[PDB]
Amino acid sequence: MTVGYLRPTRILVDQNAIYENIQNELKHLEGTDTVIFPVLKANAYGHGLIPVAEVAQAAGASGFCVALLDEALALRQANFTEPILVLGITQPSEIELAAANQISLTVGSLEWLQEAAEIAQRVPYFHPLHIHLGIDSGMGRIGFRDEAELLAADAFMKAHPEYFDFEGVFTHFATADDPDDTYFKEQSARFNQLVAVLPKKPRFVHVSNSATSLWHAACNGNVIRMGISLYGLNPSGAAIPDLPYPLKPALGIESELVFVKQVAAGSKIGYGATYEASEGEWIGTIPMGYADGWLRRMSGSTVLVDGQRCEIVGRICMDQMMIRLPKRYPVGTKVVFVGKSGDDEITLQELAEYADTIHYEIICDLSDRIPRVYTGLN
Amino acid sequence: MTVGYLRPTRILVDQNAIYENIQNELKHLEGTDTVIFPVLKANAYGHGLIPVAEVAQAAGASGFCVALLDEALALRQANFTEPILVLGITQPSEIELAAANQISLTVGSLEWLQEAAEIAQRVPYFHPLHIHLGIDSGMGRIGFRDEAELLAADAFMKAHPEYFDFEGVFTHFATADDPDDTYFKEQSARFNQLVAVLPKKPRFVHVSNSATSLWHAACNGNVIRMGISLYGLNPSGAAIPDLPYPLKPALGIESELVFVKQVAAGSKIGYGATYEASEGEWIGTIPMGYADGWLRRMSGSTVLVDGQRCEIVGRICMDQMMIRLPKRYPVGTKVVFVGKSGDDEITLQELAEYADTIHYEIICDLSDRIPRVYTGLN
Repeated sequence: MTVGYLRPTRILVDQNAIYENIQNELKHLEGTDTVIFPVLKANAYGHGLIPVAEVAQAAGASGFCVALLDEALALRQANFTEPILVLGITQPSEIELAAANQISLTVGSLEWLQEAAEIAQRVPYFHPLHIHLGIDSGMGRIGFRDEAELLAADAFMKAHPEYFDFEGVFTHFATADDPDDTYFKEQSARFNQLVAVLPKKPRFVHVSNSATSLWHAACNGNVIRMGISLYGLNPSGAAIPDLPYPLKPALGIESELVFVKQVAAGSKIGYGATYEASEGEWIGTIPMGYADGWLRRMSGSTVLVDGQRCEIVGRICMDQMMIRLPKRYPVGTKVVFVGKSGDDEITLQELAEYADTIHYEIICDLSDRIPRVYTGLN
Repeated sequence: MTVGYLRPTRILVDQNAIYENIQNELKHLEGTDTVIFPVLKANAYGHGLIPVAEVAQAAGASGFCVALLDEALALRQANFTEPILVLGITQPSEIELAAANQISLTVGSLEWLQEAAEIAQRVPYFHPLHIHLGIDSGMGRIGFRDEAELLAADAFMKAHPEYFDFEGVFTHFATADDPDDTYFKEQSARFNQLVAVLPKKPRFVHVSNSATSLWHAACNGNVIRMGISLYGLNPSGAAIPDLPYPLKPALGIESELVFVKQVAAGSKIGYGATYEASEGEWIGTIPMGYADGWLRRMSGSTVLVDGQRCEIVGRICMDQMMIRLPKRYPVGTKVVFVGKSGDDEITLQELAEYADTIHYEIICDLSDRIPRVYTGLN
């Protein structure tokens, strides 16, 4: 958890980009009453929980979504007072913490409510929990999967208003970013069938991740759980290239050369001696490694130095890596991992493709050992 | 950086294991004057910088190695007073911080020393830096590669004792964990050749990572930079199971089921609907995802529940994943990712093999969102 402020490896977060992305979605929503609850789980997708919450609030966020009770508590402790929804399951033993901090909880079973009521009944002066019922419409993760148990949960909260405030109902789509919308339409029809058994809807009815808001807006309820698009990234990677408005990428990554040398032919570079240089090759060393989240699978990809693509050669080490340079550069020369250099640019999508993963994972894997530097809001 | 204390996902760190590992290497070293500087970079290989420093101190550590000046400063701020060596390059502009905190610095070029002296000359009351010259004997990472520059660096420090204390000289091996020792002996001969031309050796002369101390102990200098083996893990993965003393793995990983359901045939699970269930399959949901460092590449591997293997099915999500259960289990049932369950066990080496990487990366990629729980010392 030590932050490497003195090391010249940095994550750059453009808060103006985040502000514009959110404002564009608000514009996209005009003519409805739909509000935006930015999704800030996983340290705001690696961008930094509190700084992203600050700009999101300035940009017009009406509430927040997180993965864990601990993340919601962290927002409350930073003096945010908006509604906060924990999207994962919180065990019933923690309901007193949630109720005392007005944290809204996702509930996917009648059993959870029964257990929570047994606990709450023993708490003097208990104040009601704000509950969102999670409906599993085909993601298979958490939530109710039939009408009967859903209505039983609805009835149980009505029987115990001293413990439960039915605040929301929601589902999540597995394929809203798929060029084939067959399964999305199946899930949307299934959610609509299931929520139809509720005699009265709660104040929040929501289904939309970024992809749903971007490409299936007619299916929006009255909250957008805006995640990846807030950070300026296409939810689909490249599968659905066209967007209803432009996304401005918020995150860049930079470092510097800390060592530069020229080597003779056959010189072995890195662990396992897996790379052998050519004659007169220039090798640059960079203080970034797999402990920072630049995993060994990134060997053979390129960084940008002075507008030139430079291959990562040999094995990536825990804290350092080596690149092939086209000529001698001074120690301290900027290296661009993500972002623009010269007339070129390395995107998170292109890195995700090289790593055989998705950009969500690239940014979420960035270690807190790398300091985040923010533009501030113009 | 928000730690998930309320989530039932935890890393278990056995400090007694670390103590025994260090004590076994100390016994392995008896009859020499060699001391151990445990390597604590990357938050002590994901185990926790300060708790591992505390037990390593209790077990007989004489000093510490880290990757970054920031990590060394964190150790000083936790009131550790032993020598601390930064193994990576620290840029010359930070020498006042290293000098004011008695942090020893790796230096790999005469140019670094020249730039450092220009800075230090402008500092009233400057106190000398403790320098280790890093020699590149064939790793190709950082360090001197020729006799002339090394001797020029030695003479330059002697011209400026107000700024520099020549405290150590070292190299690092690329293939000390290789059953073939050919390149290892080439590096060792090359280092011995370069150090032989120093007019006088400094107080620390060191070459040894874990693999060197385990399988090439005759080549030890007077300090062991003990890394992975301190954490109970074989430096070679599975390439060299033959060890001089047993290693006790220090790290386990455990979670709980937060949701359990039985699904109909054809039910699709996870993002992209990539897994289709068979009739009556039991699906468990676990609050662990790729944002915690259980990356998407782990889909299809197994966890242990109640002594039985359970496949991670479908895509792993940012904060959650789904497994196939052999039968219904209660919510709250323990899940073992690393460690023992029943008559079975999952090791970090097995998981690294599944992930096409090394166990070093698995442990360094564990997010701080997972709390570490420590046994303490008997």
